[PDB]
Amino acid sequence: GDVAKGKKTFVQKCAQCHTVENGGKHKVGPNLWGLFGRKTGQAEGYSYTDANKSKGIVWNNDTLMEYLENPKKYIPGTKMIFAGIKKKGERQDLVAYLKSATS
Ligand code: HEC
Repeated sequence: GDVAKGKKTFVQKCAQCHTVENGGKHKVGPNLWGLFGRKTGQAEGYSYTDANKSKGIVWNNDTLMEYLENPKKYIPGTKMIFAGIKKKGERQDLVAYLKSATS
């Protein structure tokens, strides 16, 4: 898991819609501070869809790796409109960074 390459991905692919830092604003999507170890649909102040709220699983390495490959198949109904990151190595690196930058 390479945190410098995952950071590049994030800025490329996610940053338009998300922030990571403590305090960080909700943009199109929620801020993601806290996210590991949290159940889905849990960032304070954000209005999620009832899908992302009710999925009910906890965000950890394994589940973030599955969700990122295809977000709409994992959360049918999500308003996170983004196709996925298909390649396993870029997903690892990108998970390895979120881990770092969200606590
Ligand atoms: C804007 C077009 C987005 C892009 C680009 C990415 N995401 Fe996103 N995301 C967006 C929204 C509107 C939402 C809420 C979904 C809903 O159904 O309510 C989200 C949500 C997430 C979540 C879930 C947060 C929760 O607390 O469970 C995560 C973990 C997440 N998004 C991660 C993420 C990453 C890593 C992205 C880059 C590849 C990414 N998102 C892109 C909108 C958009």
